[PDB]
Amino acid sequence: GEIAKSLKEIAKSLKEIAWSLKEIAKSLKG
Amino acid sequence: GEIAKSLKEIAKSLKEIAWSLKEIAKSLK
Amino acid sequence: GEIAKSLKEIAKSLKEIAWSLKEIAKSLKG
Amino acid sequence: GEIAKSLKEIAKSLKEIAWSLKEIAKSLK
Amino acid sequence: GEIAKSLKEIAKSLKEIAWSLKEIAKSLKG
Amino acid sequence: GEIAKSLKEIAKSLKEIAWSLKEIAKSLKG
Ligand SMILES: CC(C)=CCC/C(C)=C/CC/C(C)=C/CO
Repeated sequence: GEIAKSLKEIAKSLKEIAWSLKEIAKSLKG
Repeated sequence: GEIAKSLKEIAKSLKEIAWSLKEIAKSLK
Repeated sequence: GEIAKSLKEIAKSLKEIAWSLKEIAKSLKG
Repeated sequence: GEIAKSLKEIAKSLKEIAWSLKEIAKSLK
Repeated sequence: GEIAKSLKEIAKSLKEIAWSLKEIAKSLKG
Repeated sequence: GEIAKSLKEIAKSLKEIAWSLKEIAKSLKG
């Protein structure tokens, strides 16, 4: 349903955010 | 419903946040 | 209910966070 | 219930995160 | 339940995230 | 169900995010 759909959206965005933050963390080493 | 509306609202900001962090990740390379 | 109330709070905070990250992204371009 | 309790904690933490990100934005100006 | 269990994990993670961002904010002052 | 699955994904992502932010905080000290 709508809630599930949004949660999948939220889950996809958090995966992207995690990836970007991993990238940032790697850059600041360095 | 309200939860659903809030969840759509929640999903949009996280897209903005994801984009900004992509930009930030790009600047820092 | 409490859950809805909390979700509206959560939504508001995420808007503040998104805004701050836009600012941060801008500063780091220079 | 437990879900409601957790969401309140989540809201509280997001307020803290928001405050910190404002401080971070100020520093980078 | 499974949902409640996940929310506690999420709540725990957000506390850690808040803590880390506070440390980051402090470091960026000087 | 799907909601629980998404929340597990969300919980997993926030753990990653928390971890990356610790790395970033450590780096800014340093
Ligand atoms: C509202 C529920 C079910 C999950 C929301 C999780 C969430 C709002 C995480 C935000 C993490 C964040 C924006 C970090 C920014 O550095």
